[PDB]
Amino acid sequence: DSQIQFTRHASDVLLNLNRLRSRDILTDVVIVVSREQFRAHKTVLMACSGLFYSIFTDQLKRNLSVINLDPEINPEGFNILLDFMYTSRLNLREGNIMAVMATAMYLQMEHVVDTARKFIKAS
Ligand SMILES: Nc1ncnc(Nc2ccccc2Cl)n1
Repeated sequence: DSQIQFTRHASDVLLNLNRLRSRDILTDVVIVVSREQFRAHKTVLMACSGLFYSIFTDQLKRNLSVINLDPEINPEGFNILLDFMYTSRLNLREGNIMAVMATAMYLQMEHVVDTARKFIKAS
């Protein structure tokens, strides 16, 4: 359209959302993955994950303050993906590819899943 495009604005917003998460400012949910807990903003979770979107869009579950993931989900793989959500940077390596891909499929993060497929292809 005719509007001025700020190419860095979305990245600046996300960096500031990550700063708010680092200070626990306005976080409203805890994700439990076995023995670990991770605080986050439900809006960011919904904007990144089909699983979280499907949970919180339902008015029955929108006010949930705790979500328990499947016990077969790897806490390290979840943390890598939560960091990705808030940075646009994905820590993919041969030592973690299968755990990250499993967690991305479970969380319904289609672009990360497509990227992990491309990673396996270029390995
Ligand atoms: N349409 C809409 N509006 C707000 N967030 C989302 N999230 C979403 C839904 C399903 C799949 C993946 C995501 Cl990131 N989608």
